[PDB]
Amino acid sequence: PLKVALVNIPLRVPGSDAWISVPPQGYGGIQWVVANLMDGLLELGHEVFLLGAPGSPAGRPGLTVVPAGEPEEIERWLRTADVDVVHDHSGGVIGPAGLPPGTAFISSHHFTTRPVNPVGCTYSSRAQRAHCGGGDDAPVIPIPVDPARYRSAADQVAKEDFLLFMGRVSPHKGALEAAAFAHACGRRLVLAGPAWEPEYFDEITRRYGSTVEPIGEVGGERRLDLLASAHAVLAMSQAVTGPWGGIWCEPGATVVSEAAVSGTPVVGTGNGCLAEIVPSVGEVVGYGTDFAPDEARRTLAGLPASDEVRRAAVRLWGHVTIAERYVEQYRRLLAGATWK
Repeated sequence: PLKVALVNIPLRVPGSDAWISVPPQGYGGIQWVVANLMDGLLELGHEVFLLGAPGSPAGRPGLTVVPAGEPEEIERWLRTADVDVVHDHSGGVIGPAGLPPGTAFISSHHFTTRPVNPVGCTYSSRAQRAHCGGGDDAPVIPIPVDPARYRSAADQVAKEDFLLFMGRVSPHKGALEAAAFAHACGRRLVLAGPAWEPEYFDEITRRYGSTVEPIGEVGGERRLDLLASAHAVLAMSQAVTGPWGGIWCEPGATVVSEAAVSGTPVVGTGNGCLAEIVPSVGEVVGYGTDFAPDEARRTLAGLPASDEVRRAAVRLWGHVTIAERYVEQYRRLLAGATWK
């Protein structure tokens, strides 16, 4: 049994001194990844020390929530920790230097940008690994999902007619293009996530007002019901640039595994990881806003049903399967092997 220090990305609740928890109260993809990962590791019998998320729920046996929020506190703690593995999800807020002898260092890269710590880095997709300059011996391990955290077939959530966009309402996430696709289909689009870019938000409401229903940041129980009740989820990441530098390349798209394990198929673009995961649970479409209604409406009406997408999601992305893939890499590192 391994002692695993899982380092969440340390971020404050917007406008607040509190740290975002794992799983998060509101918006936060990485924090969901760590929650689902953590459940896998604990189910496998490993001990988990969660860092960078103080105040997170702490009940699970095998789980210790470490009272270290900021980077310096996390580094201080790691220097004296008796753990076998430090598994970084922060994008390199911490690094291997200073860890006690014998401690393995591993990362899950969640960014379009090239990693701070390439050595011992894993990628959620081949497209990301390539884009980030990761070598062929770097593991590709997609985003996990724990079905227990999502609505099940037995919950019998009634299907609604609305399409669903769930993430930050930002151009590279393709909120506008999702409005266009919903419009093409004659459907409503719930825009569930933070819409902090006012000119962008305003353009969507101008062009597709009668289509879109913007509800703002969601979380908790409503988030889960939306995921389950939606007719389909639209993951429409666009190949555009921005303040990250270079072309946007969706690293792992947690919403894909989330929708499907909640029994909801996905329409997406082929951006980044989407080319790899969307076809398993729905259909890839083109970039831009120019969707022929006949095609769109057929794309939508031909998507897989709940049982199929849930099945696929558990087989490919199930928390225990993905956690055991990580443990295999932890042991690789512990035996003295390395990669970049």
